[PDB]
Amino acid sequence: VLSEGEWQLVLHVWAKVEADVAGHGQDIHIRLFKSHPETLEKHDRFKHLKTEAEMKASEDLKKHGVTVLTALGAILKKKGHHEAELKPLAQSHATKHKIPIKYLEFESEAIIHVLHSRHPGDFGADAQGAMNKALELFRKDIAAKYKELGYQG
Ligand code: HEM
Ligand SMILES: [O-][O-]
Ligand SMILES: [Cl-]
Repeated sequence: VLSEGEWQLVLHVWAKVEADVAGHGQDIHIRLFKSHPETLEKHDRFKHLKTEAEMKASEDLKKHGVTVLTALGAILKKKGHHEAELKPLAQSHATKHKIPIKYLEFESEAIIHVLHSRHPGDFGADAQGAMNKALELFRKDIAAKYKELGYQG
């Protein structure tokens, strides 16, 4: 469980993400695909983006990052009360996209990296710990929904 103060730290840095959702999403995916190359293999339409400049220029990838971060931000703003928002994401990611929970951990690492790179002054130790707890809760709850649907993530 997160305290209310921890949720406030999560939502304080998230407001900074919201000043440029597209750019944060690009940086997150570029970091994810470089750090854990197996993850790019899940994205059929991004595999031909073979250099960083191609990834940054891709409208398709840019729009995808906004879709991802918007869903995550909506979940974070529920402060744990997120079953209704989480279920469709578990449904598609378990049954259509086939994303292991470990890949959600990889994406979480990239999120934390970009947040700290862009906002170090608003992403100190307490805020990092809060975001780690929030993203763990998200992943734990997704993992339970995966199993309820019959998918071992
Ligand atoms: C914070 C974690 C994540 C969130 C919030 C998230 C959210 C979303 C959302 C909202 C969509 C569009 C609707 C849907 O199909 O569900 C989506 C699509 C998708 N996601 Fe995720 N996602 C996450 C992590 C991942 C990871 C780690 C991968 C793969 C390595 C992945 C692969 C996909 C794919 C392949 C699609 C379909 C994209 C398309 O064809 O346009 N996602 N995601
Ligand atoms: O990728 O969601
Ligand atoms: Cl939440």
